[PDB]
Amino acid sequence: GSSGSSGEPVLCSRTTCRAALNPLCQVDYRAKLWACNFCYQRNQFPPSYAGISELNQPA
Ligand SMILES: [Zn+2]
Repeated sequence: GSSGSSGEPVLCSRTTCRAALNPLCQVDYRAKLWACNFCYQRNQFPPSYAGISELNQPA
């Protein structure tokens, strides 16, 4: 990705949580949502959810 999309990490909304995107949390790709496994908070997906390499290849 030389001179390309840098991409930024997606940290949970909650400050105390700020848990990175892990395969443990319930990612509702259908409802464009993802529930946390710790704070258990529903966060909406970002407008630029492209760069994110993790997302690109959903496990
Ligand atoms: Zn959380």
